Amino acid sequence: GEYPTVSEIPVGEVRLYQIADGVWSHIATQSFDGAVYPSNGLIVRDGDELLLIDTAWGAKNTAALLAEIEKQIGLPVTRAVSTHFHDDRVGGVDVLRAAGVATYASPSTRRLAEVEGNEIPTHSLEGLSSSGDAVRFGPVELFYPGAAHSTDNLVVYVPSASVLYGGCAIHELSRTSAGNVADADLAEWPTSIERIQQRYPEAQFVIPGHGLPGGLDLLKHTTNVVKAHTNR
Ligand SMILES: [Cl-]
Ligand SMILES: [Cl-]
Ligand SMILES: [Zn+2]
Ligand SMILES: [Zn+2]
Repeated sequence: GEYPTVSEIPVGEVRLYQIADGVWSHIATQSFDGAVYPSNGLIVRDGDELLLIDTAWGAKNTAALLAEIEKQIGLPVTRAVSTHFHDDRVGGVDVLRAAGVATYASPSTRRLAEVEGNEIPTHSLEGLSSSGDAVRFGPVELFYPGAAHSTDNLVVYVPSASVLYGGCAIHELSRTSAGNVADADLAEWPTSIERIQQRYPEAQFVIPGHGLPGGLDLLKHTTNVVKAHTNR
């Protein structure tokens, strides 16, 4: 199927895209600094339940995400993981919590969300504090590749489907800039990408934080973009 773009997704709405069996992305149109763009998260079937990766940025959008999941899939979301502390990825956690979803993040993410004044996932994910750390979490592996887009950023791999979701640590091909780098670690980002390459060389589908999916070429693209920004 054609991957949904901002022209299929009005502001405040959410669409799902089935990447593979029991794996979807969720896509929401967001507004920022004069522009609009499509933000991805992930949904992974976990027996007869669903694991959500990342909110849809804010209470209203995350409610709309839960509705679209019920419409298109119809299984209960029982757990959610936020991949870093920024408002776009934890904004909407209170809605998930109120709807009975167990919300998770690393202690690193929880700490930085609190400092920032953002919503804070309730449960803490142990075993991810050091670069290269990985932990199993139901139908996914969570991986802390090192600092990149942020110091806490996690990536998520679905072994059954060979899908890698990079959140904002991986850029789509149409991105030329490094994105919001206020909290990034530019010096460590290319090393962190190399850890991802080394761990998941078998990945077939790579989902960037924003925009169009691709393959492992997205990792090299991301390092190219990051180098360009470093050498500005
Ligand atoms: Cl730990
Ligand atoms: Cl588990
Ligand atoms: Zn961010
Ligand atoms: Zn490129």
